[PDB]
Amino acid sequence: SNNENAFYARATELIKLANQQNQNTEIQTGEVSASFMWALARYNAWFGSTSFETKEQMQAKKQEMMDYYMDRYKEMLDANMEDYIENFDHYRATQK
Amino acid sequence: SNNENAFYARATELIKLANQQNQNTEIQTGEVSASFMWALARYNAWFGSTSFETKEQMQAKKQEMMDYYMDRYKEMLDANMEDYIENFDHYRATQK
Repeated sequence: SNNENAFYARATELIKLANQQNQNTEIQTGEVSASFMWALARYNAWFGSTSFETKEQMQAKKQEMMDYYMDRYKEMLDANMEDYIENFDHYRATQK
Repeated sequence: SNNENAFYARATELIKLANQQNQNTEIQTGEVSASFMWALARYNAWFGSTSFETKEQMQAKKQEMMDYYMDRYKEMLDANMEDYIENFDHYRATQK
């Protein structure tokens, strides 16, 4: 209905919080994005604690578990790039 | 006061939203982190529009602006890894 197969509705509330922080006039739009950035950096690293049993074997996997933290929202990120990229001419055509 | 140099007091509200969705007992903590993942992807792709002048050049920079998304919350992510890692000897001791 509102979401097809993905958690669109829920993840949308995550961004909804960011909207409130960006409502401040003297704040940079880049401050809120970076806040979401740092927030994911903490929230997503939480799963390191379930990679291995000992911190010894866990620590060696830091780079391996993080390979799917950097890269793994990137294809979905690019999927939102085109919305502005291939539509540039359209938006460029609506500005008068 | 609630943050030193970084937007700790702000980014924590972003995670705070995740806390509400994490209140759903039948859901895994991972379905919330994944939402934050997809959410950040959409939010970061916004900056693509202010990267270049034409979509021709802009589109060719997508992977370059999408180098500093993935590979940039990286260092701040591992910064959280070490925290839990070094304190494994601590957490393992406080729990049974």
